[PDB]
Amino acid sequence: ALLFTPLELGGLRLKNRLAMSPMCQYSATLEGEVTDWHLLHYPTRALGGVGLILVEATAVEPLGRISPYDLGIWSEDHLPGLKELARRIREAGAVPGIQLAHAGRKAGTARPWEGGKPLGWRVVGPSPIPFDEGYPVPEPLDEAGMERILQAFVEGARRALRAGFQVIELHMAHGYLLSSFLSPLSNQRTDAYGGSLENRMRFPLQVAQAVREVVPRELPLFVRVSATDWGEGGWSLEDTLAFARRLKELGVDLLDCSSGGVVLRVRIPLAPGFQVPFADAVRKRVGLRTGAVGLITTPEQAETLLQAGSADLVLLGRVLLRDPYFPLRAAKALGVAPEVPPQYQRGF
Amino acid sequence: ALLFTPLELGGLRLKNRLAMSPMCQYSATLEGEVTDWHLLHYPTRALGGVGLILVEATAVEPLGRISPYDLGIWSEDHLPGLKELARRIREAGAVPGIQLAHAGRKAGTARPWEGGKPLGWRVVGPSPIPFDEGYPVPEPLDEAGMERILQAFVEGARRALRAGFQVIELHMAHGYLLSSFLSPLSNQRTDAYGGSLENRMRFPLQVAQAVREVVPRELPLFVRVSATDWGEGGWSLEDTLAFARRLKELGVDLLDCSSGGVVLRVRIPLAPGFQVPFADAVRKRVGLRTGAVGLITTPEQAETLLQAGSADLVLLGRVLLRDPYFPLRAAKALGVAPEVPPQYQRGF
Ligand SMILES: Cc1cc2nc3c(=O)[nH]c(=O)nc-3n(C[C@H](O)[C@H](O)[C@H](O)COP(=O)(O)O)c2cc1C
Ligand SMILES: Cc1cc2nc3c(=O)[nH]c(=O)nc-3n(C[C@H](O)[C@H](O)[C@H](O)COP(=O)(O)O)c2cc1C
Repeated sequence: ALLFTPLELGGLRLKNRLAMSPMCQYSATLEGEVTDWHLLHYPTRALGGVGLILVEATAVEPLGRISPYDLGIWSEDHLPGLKELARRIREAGAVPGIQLAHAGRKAGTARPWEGGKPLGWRVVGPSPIPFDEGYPVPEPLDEAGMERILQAFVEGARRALRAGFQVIELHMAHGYLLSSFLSPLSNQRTDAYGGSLENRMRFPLQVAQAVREVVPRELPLFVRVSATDWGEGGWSLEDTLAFARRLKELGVDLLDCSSGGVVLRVRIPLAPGFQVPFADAVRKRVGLRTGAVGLITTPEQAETLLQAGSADLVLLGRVLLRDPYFPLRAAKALGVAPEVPPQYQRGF
Repeated sequence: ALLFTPLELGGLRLKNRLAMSPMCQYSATLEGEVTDWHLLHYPTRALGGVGLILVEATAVEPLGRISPYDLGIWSEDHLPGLKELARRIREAGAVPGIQLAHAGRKAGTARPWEGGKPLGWRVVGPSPIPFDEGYPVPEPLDEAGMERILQAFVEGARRALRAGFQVIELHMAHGYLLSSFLSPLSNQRTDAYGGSLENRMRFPLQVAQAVREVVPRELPLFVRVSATDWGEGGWSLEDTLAFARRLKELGVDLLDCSSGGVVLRVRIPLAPGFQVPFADAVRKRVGLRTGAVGLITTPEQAETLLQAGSADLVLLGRVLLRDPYFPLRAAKALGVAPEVPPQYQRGF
């Protein structure tokens, strides 16, 4: 059972191949601090059996937030709450990781259950092109802006390591800041950071590199990407291949393969494992380890994409929101005896 | 779906008919205090959707414990811990209840996962008959001792109310103190508290009467009983019916119907729903509301026993240890849009 076989990354060993995918909770304080919500939400899924938890998008600057209730990491005062959250994650038996994020032209919307409407922030972008109707026109970054944000990512990693997180993921997916540099749908710059594939990769590759320099080799650096934006003439799987090789050269440990999010009006052919092809290709054609994600909900299905070499790691989101103990019960279903809290032995 | 229709009990309205059955976690301090374990374990199940959480057997007197890490309620110093627990359960959307307990002749054994051996306490009971081989001979209570234990239950129940608990269950099941007074495999006293059925019910009814007096009518008092002991000549369903009638006269709101526990060398015909005929008999022949429990694992099963009139309340134990969010996912399986935390809406 490969799902429940340990997985070496950097100098770690994940006790299994299930990870909790990052999922925004919109439940931080207004100054972006960890609250009781997270201290219950994450250790629950850790008792639940995943080997790795990736804490939701965590803004590396106040204007990089999605919502006013996002986790932040732009401040030393975020350290105590973050350090407490990684500690309860480890104590409930998983490796604590965290996704560092900047929301670019999609920054500044209400929580989704409070309407999810733009708030009117000075959001920033590659090109002065609104995400969709009703959204602000991002102002396009000059080079000093880019360098400020790269530092914010670099200092956010340093701060996450000090908080005791052992796996950092760089969010470069879903139409947020770095993803929007990648795609020509959102990026129409005519300087060195737009136009060609190489140019559109430039800034995101500078960020990975500068973050990689401050994360020692023992701790894995993930990058999440939208493997395609699903748009006519948009970013494609082939582009993703090119971007993958450059990440591998820089020493990124694992590409976490999502898709979409750059613009709205595109056809997304959603289905169980619809993004699994993207993990499989990168892994087999570039030789960079991949995380698969997207409508993975069943133990036989996670096992199978593993057996097939489509990925190294299986990431779960939604199934864990409604069934946080999925992984303990999944093992049994694959004929593996689950390691469960002694308290709970008589439930298995 | 009856399973998701409210239930009025006393002055309060349970939001659905599912309840977390009481389950020892053996995770308190040596002095019996709430710890971080409980403050994670219980609210997880509250978020997971039960209307009622019944906190595990909580001993009204130190020698009344099963393990040395049982919750206690014999001291005011228990109050801030118990209060924080009831608070967090309520804040996660369930009504907090607690089972008041005294382990009797089965008192003082090690944690299950540490061997569960007797530990040599001066355990007490109705008669000097060990539970099984290996176990101390209990000291027979005198009137004074019975009065002392009666008053610990009373102060127990008073303390629980001041902590914010809104349902109190009396543990008279499972071979523990009050259950050993009911069964003639454990009660062979020759005074007013043994011999005849009337005598054998005598102490247990006095406790139920004394607790009922300090628990406002607005707030439901439950009693758990072992509806049979499964022993030749032992406590029987017919006995349970007569006990139930008396409990009902005293103003007990609901009978929680379990079985077994008194002695070890009996055969229990385990099957899904096996204790359901006990709840069904009491409820239809006595008119006392009942809670059904025992290998209930499935929304359709839980709904069907309610449709049948077999019980008013469905208690879940082990399925909630392995699947704490069962009830949210059970509403949907039953055609009901679950109320789930806004954070989790997209998982459903
Ligand atoms: C409520 C919610 C919040 C999410 N937040 C993030 C996020 O913080 N960063 C990210 O890369 N993806 C985020 N996602 C996407 C999930 O991580 C996951 O990639 C996606 O839901 C597909 O996996 P699934 O079908 O297993 O849920 C979020 C998804 C949901 C439903
Ligand atoms: C670990 C564990 C602890 C238990 N603790 C108690 C207890 O505190 N009080 C009680 O009356 N029964 C207790 N029981 C029995 C359960 O509450 C329940 O009646 C029984 O397990 C059958 O229901 P189930 O099949 O849904 O688990 C416990 C059972 C287990 C599994």
